[PDB]
Amino acid sequence: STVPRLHRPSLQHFREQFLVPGRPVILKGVADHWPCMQKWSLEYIQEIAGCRTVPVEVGWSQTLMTVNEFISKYIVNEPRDVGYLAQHQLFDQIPELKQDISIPDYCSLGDGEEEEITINAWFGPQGTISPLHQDPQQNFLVQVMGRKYIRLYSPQESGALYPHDTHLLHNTSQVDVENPDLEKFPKFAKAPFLSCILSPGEILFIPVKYWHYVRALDLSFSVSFWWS
Ligand SMILES: O=C(O)CCC(=O)C(=O)O
Ligand SMILES: [Co+2]
Repeated sequence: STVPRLHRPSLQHFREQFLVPGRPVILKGVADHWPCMQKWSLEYIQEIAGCRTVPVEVGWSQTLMTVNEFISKYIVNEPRDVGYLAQHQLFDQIPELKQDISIPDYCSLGDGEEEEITINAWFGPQGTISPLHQDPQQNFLVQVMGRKYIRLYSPQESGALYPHDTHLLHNTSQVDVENPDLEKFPKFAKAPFLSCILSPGEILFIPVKYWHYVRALDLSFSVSFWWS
């Protein structure tokens, strides 16, 4: 079913009806006028960040290149393969860019320190996929450029999601959400879920340990805030 959308909810309402019970929600009217929303574009990103080295996930492999190289090879014209500038603390690397975002006010409802919030960039072409997985903190995923299809499964459904059998990968599902092998993973079929298309200016709250799967529908840039 579709993740609910709420316009600038009060801190207390967000706390009591979403944060405490661990229910996903899309926050509207919160990040829609952050400077990033109008400023970020390929040319702006090239100008500020183009010369800096970033990690890039290819496919599968992990490599390093400049932001300019990443754009040239994996976004513009006709890329040969899928590349994704994923899960990278770009704003620690480039303080000038950090000026264009801010910490959502709702994070102050947490028990953690603002200092310790981890801010990651997620920048890539249409078609990037983050396989179904869960993270150990709360998340606000802020969509800046393009749209993403997102599937969400509650931590209560973990037994239908066939986590990998190693410590290192136990927070990742073995299932390919959009083409599941139901012969091998039959329990996946019956597990309920939420989904949405997250659009520019919107924030998705992903509760701590909620399983999420994400596919970019367009050239996309998202910023996540992992907080407690
Ligand atoms: O946007 C994506 O591809 C994945 C984002 C994600 O997993 C996160 O913010 O924790
Ligand atoms: Co995640």
